[PDB]
Amino acid sequence: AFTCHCRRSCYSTEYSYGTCTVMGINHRFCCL
Ligand SMILES: [Cl-]
Ligand SMILES: [Cl-]
Repeated sequence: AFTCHCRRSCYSTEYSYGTCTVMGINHRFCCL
């Protein structure tokens, strides 16, 4: 499986896969 998190900045081990809107705020959708 793959796991993704909405983050303001992806970790170095994660791939930035599009935008996630959190509480109205633009975040990255960070997957690994
Ligand atoms: Cl897995
Ligand atoms: Cl799986």
